[PDB]
Amino acid sequence: SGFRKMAFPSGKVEGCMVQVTCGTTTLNGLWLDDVVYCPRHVICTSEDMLNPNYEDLLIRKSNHNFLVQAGNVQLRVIGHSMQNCVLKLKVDTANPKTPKYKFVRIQPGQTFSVLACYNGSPSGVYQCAMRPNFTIKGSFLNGSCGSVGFNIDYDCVSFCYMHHMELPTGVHAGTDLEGNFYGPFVDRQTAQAAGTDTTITVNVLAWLYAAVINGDRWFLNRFTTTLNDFNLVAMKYNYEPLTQDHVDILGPLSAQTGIAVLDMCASLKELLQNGMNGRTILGSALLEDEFTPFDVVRQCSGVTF
Amino acid sequence: SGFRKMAFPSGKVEGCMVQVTCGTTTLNGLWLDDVVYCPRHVICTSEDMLNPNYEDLLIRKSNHNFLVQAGNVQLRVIGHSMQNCVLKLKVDTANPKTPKYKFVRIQPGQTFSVLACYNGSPSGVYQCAMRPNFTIKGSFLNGSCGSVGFNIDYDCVSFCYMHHMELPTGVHAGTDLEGNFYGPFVDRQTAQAAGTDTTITVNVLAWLYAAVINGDRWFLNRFTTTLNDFNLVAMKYNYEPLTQDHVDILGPLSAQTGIAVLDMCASLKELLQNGMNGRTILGSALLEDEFTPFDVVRQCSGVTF
Ligand SMILES: *CC(=O)N(c1ccc(C(C)(C)C)cc1)[C@@H](C(=O)NC(C)(C)C)c1cccnc1
Ligand SMILES: *CC(=O)N(c1ccc(C(C)(C)C)cc1)[C@@H](C(=O)NC(C)(C)C)c1cccnc1
Repeated sequence: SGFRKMAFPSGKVEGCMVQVTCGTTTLNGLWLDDVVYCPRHVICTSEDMLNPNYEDLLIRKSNHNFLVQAGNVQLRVIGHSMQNCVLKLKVDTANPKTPKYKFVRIQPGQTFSVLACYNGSPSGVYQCAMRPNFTIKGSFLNGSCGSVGFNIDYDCVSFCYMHHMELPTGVHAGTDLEGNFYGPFVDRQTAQAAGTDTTITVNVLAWLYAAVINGDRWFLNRFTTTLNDFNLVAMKYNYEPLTQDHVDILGPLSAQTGIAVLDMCASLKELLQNGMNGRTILGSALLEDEFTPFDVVRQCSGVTF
Repeated sequence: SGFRKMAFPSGKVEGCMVQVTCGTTTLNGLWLDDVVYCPRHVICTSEDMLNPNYEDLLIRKSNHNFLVQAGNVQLRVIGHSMQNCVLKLKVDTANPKTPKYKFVRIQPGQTFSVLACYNGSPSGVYQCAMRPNFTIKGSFLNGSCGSVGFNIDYDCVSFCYMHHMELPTGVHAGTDLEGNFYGPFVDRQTAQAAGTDTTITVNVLAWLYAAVINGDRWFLNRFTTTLNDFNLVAMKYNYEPLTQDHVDILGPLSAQTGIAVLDMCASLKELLQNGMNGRTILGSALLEDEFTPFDVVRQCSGVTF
């Protein structure tokens, strides 16, 4: 029993973290096979910070301007290329610790683990969700860019996030491993505000199922509702709309707890309309929305990797 | 910026997790050098649970009854011994991945990272505190016994916890790596009282400093207090008494933020007496006590390993 915010074991990603230094700027890169991936703003100077011409800065750089360090092993860069907002440094050595991996682009609401890193070295691991407004509420200091987010399915690491920047509000913005920003953000020091984030409804419901599984059941009521009536309530409380897909996704938890999804929707509706009355659910006084249905199952079922 | 419950990178521990099988029951072991550490109750069976005679049960076993698997590779057990509540299987082979390590017995209120494992395979990593009553509020299912908790200091893994059991109460009990239980618990299937818990005051204050460092400052008050006055309040709200030692441990945070320790206590006193009025501190509606002052500094300074 018990329910905690659990990250994937980070070993397979730790062996891929390197340090990338171009001129005065050092950040983290991802070493897979003979390629190092890192944010393109490594080639920026403090001058270009407000609006850099990335094509200009790049074409002028050559292979030896990039210092890549895997632990104490210096890698020799034998090629470089820019793909969207990431740099791909070709190195002379394939990473002997390269795991089975894929690059994926996650949807809002999906969770992943972040291995926060500085100067190529791992600092700690925690779980994040891609917020509906395409930011993440992470823990990133200066030099953390290039840290990555990932999921692990048995032996295969699915890289989904590379960290690039903090917004003025303290939230975090980044790309997939093809360099495409999540959300409308760009890699310059400009005026870019996240936008109103909403609550991931299907996740709150999964966590409510998790609560029931662990014996917290006070919030359960004698009411049901409809998807339409519930969506009216979710919209008033800045909750993502619930779809038939979300309902289908919640089947497994519904069949384990014997609690119909619409019945749990009626519970969540009462919790949104009346608040929590100073009670706690799974040790929290807020409705928690950073567990997917897969997370709840995996944590209540023991899936390993 | 930002602040999350952050675990140490788990890689060094991942290469140490093996599967130990003795007859019917299989659990997780810790393979360091040529020794595999696991809960001695792996030698129990169905009828032995309520009050096993471990000395007697161990006698009925010899080396070949203990199946150790490190991945698909089989380890040959060549010696076996009981140390308090842990079995020590001496094996044919030193773990080539053995990190630099120590065994330590931590103090209540200290934190560590847990690498939750099933069948010798890691499934996730999370941070938690040794409660004042020597339990931990973890996430552990059947077969998770043998999973370990640890801290890392640069390159040395300090193993401090091995998981043994869930109390019917839902919290978790285990031992140091010499097999001595934290708290009054015994490794038998019997009802066992954990005893009154307390909130870890110094950690709450450390987390309030973390909050200030991250821009949540609404709770900072126009008031002060005294150690004895604060402790009268702390004891009413089931908080650990604050000592000068705790004050001194808070010195660096107080120095960084410019807020005297006894002033932050005045802030904490009023949160305790009045609640949060539906405000959140670092995304929480409860006062968090699972961050040590060192945890905060490490996270807000980007310490690396
Ligand atoms: C990479 C990094 O850590 N940055 C960062 C530097 C430079 C940029 C641009 C503007 C694209 C050149 C973006 C990010 C840190 C930083 O220096 N500044 C801001 C606040 C992100 C603009 C940083 C600090 C904290 C968290 N993430 C990133
Ligand atoms: C090892 C394990 O996962 N146990 C467990 C088995 C056997 C024992 C004793 C009674 C000491 C032989 C202790 C723990 C799980 C379990 O089956 N039962 C209890 C309730 C913990 C006693 C278990 C399940 C969940 C979390 N931890 C352990």
